[PDB]
Amino acid sequence: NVVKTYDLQDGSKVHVFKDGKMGMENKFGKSMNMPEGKVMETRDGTKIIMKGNEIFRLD
Amino acid sequence: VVKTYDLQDGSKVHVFKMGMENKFGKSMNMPEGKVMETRDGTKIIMKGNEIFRLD
Ligand SMILES: [Cu+2]
Ligand SMILES: [Cu+2]
Ligand SMILES: [Cu+]
Repeated sequence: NVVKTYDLQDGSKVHVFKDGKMGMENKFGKSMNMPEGKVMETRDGTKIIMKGNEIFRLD
Repeated sequence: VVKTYDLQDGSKVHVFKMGMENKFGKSMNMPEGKVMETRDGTKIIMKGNEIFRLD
């Protein structure tokens, strides 16, 4: 049910699900609370930020 | 002006430096951390003087 996963530099992951929803886990894979309005760097060199329960990606 | 986002509320975002313009053409600061909808049916938000676009 995961359509996409952002692999973040600090070891955490954000899963985007088929249902529209979004989940985050730390480097150990335990669930995290998702920050809002906080820029997060991916391992493939992009930046994302979460807001209003949506993901925005650097332009 | 290198890039222009046309917004729903009638205003514009320019990247030249970055700034906004109301419907009347009056320039204004670029609102940080605030989501905005483009006439082309996408959403943007700016942070630390960078534009992020709905993924
Ligand atoms: Cu997982
Ligand atoms: Cu202009
Ligand atoms: Cu999130």
